[PDB]
Amino acid sequence: KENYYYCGENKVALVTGAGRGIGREIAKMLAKSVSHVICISRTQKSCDSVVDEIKSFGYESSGYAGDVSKKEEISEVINKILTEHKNVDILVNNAGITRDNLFLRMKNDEWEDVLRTNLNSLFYITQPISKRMINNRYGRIINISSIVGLTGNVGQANYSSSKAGVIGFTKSLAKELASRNITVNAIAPGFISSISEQIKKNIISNIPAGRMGTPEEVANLACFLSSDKSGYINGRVFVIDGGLSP
Amino acid sequence: KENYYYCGENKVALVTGAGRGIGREIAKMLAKSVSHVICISRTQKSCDSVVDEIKSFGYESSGYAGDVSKKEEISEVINKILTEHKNVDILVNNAGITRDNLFLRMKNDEWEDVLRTNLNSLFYITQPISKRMINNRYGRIINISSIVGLTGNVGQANYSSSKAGVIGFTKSLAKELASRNITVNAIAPGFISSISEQIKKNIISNIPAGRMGTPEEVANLACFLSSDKSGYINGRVFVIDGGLSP
Amino acid sequence: KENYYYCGENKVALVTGAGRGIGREIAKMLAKSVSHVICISRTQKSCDSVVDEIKSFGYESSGYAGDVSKKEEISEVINKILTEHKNVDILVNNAGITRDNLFLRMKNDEWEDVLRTNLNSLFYITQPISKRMINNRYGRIINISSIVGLTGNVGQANYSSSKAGVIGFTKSLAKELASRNITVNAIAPGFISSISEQIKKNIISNIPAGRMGTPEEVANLACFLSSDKSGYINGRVFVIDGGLSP
Amino acid sequence: KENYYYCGENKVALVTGAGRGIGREIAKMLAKSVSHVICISRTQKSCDSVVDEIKSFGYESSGYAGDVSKKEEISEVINKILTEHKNVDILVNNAGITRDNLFLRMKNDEWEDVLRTNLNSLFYITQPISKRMINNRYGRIINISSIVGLTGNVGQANYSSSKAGVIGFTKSLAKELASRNITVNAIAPGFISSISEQIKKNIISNIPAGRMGTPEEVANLACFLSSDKSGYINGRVFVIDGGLSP
Repeated sequence: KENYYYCGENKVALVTGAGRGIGREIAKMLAKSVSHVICISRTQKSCDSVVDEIKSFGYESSGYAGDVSKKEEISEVINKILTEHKNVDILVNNAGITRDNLFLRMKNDEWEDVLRTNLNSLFYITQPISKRMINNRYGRIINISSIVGLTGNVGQANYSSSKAGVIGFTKSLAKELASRNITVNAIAPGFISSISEQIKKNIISNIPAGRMGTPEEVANLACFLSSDKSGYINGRVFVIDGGLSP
Repeated sequence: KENYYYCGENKVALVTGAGRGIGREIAKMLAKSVSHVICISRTQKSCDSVVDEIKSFGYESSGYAGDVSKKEEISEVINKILTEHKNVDILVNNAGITRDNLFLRMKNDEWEDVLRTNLNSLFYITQPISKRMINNRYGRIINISSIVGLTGNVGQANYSSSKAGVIGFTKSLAKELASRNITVNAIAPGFISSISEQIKKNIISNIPAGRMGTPEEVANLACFLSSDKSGYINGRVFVIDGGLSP
Repeated sequence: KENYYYCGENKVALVTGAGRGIGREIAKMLAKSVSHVICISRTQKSCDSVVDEIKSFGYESSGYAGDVSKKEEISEVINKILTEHKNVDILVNNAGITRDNLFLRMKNDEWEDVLRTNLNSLFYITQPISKRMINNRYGRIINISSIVGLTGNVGQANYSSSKAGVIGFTKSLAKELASRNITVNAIAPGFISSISEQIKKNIISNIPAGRMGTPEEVANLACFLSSDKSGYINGRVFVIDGGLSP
Repeated sequence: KENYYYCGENKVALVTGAGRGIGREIAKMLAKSVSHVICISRTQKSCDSVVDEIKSFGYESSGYAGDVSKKEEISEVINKILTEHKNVDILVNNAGITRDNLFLRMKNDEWEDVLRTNLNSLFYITQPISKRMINNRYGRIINISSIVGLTGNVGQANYSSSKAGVIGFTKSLAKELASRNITVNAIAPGFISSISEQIKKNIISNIPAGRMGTPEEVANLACFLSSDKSGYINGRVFVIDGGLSP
């Protein structure tokens, strides 16, 4: 009673921020149909946890600790992965953080850390991988953005700027890489489970669906985009938010 | 080597404009996972053809002739379908036409027929069906629009107006029906196969993917939206255009 | 202490639905800088009222009764206007109605009347006028849509469909007419003054600006778009909503 | 034969990247209706040039050299400006650069410099100024983005990411500052004059208007947004591109 996503043969996927939530469910679901799923988490403990969960189901997976906010460090991790794997066919850029505050109160580090972690990081991770995808003439790049990147949100000028940036990145790369059978798309989740009970009720009262979404629902959308039959979807932003913001 | 879309148990789908192209592929693909697929085409000959194709594969299907541009006629067809079927869980509003012309030359009937067929029709088909979905607390409504409904197009002021209207319809209904476990979304295809060879080459030269899409690709997206695991996607427009217009 | 909009020399403007609200303020403000403002209202009494108001300030204005929902009637009114005036340089398509109801309860006439009045009418009014603009190589067409045409709204599936359609019309015509120095743009107002006090407070509580907009504010935007210096703005939708829906 | 933009009484405007092009025309046009226009350019020579041009017309203007890509330096410049001026009522964030390259060839510094200059800079410039606007309960913040921030562009993954980020920033701040009578909007220019003649012809052939826009046209839009009567326009992106991308 679940969908099956055929992603092609002998494929390797790489998911950043795979230690928890959406990233973790994406890595676990991709494992059902790709030959090997690489998990990157800030700490080795975090990725080992998800890699173990994936392996316990009989699938192949490996994990590398990597802090995407540190360009030299993450660049080395990706280089290492590419020496071990000739190709990385599916890349899910999910790593990201929030450092919320009204703009008037926001600290310079809250602004910088969110932009650096959520946006600047895409270059260091995606460039080496895209080079291999171009050479192999195949790829699926899925960038996790947020509905806040489309609408803005009180207390999140930094997060919104970063996630809107993810969308501009996505569209430009789609234009450049599509001729090589590479699709580049973004997923913009709304309120996904995993805040005071009163604020949560306030939020849910604004969602037509009447509930928050689940990380498994987001993973379904990411695996659909990673599949073989989604090759004509390119440069788009797919919002999964229960009707919060049509 | 294909995706499998679990759409739930004992489901009935209805696809309009099912006689050819996108509509036909959507009806055929839905048949792989729904209990019964109802096909509506302008002529009984057209729907019998697709119903026969679906049945030849061992699936259940029935067909009703119905001209969506004639409100009294299509309203009766839908009423008949609902007397025979208690529920229609998935509705794909695909029927539509084009009557191209530069605005300066466009005839009043070219304007009227396209709006009436492509937009006014949605009310007569969707209202009775949505009443059953609300009572049953379940539904998937997929409206086929077009990238032209988002960007406009020379020679298609009528088509663009109609397809943009489909999107406004989609978003309003998503807001009203989501609490009853009904999702309402639109698919906006770009250039899908099925024009002079020179104009076709001109078009393809504007598509990053370097080719037109196939009706089977559009059907994959419609079946994904019809699936059980896409219940949190609501009120959205999903563009499938090979990167033509990010 | 007000803006001045230079709209060119010897210009004639035509505003539909000029009898009240936004339409009335647009006609009055355009009068400050165009040579003649033609007002169309459903009844002769309504347009005479605004024409008198405009004339009382020393400006030139004339009025024609015309029901935009009746194609034969409005087509004759426009033909008459064009026999009296060689050119109509600025056209503001503002006429429109609402017939609100949840989709489940909506009557066929509520659906039809709103689409016919708000969308089908654009063809009969704009086509003859655009022919003169093309011949004269100059024009400003401003179509009033609504934020509901962009986001959808509970109880307004008909209005939203119609106003989204206005946007598709706008973009297609912009593509076709821009080479003739004609701009075609839409204005999408949010909540504009002119509902229970409790629902109004509920609405205002959702507007960052903390108040409804005024018809004079919408008129300022329409006159800016009608001005000489806005010739490079084309095929766009300008939302004036106090931040209600970024 | 020009528009007049009433921007209120005793207002002070600040324009970054005021040394040439769009920024220069915005500063010059604002000077016609604000009491004092502050110009910031990377070099003191550049801003002195525009300040002299503005003063030669009888208006008040001052200039400060400031490199927006250097956070400590630009933060000090803004602090200095705010010690000299109690209020800065209008802020036009126009400073920005391009460092074009296909993603595969792009250098890490080309990615970093564009994001740092075009996006990270907004925090250091806008935060101190917004604090004064909140205290004074009045403001106009206009952020210059680009159509590339909406559509992406081959060879500009860095620029597109930065300019899309500007839009996310704009929408979040609009939500936070609107209650204090502060509007925050973005302008997304298309191809503005000031490339091989063949590529330029190729570009112009894609613009319905059949020409590039002028910096004076962009300035008109910025001054309209800075005016008193545009207080209900908030959190929007206004595209000025001759119909290039509806």
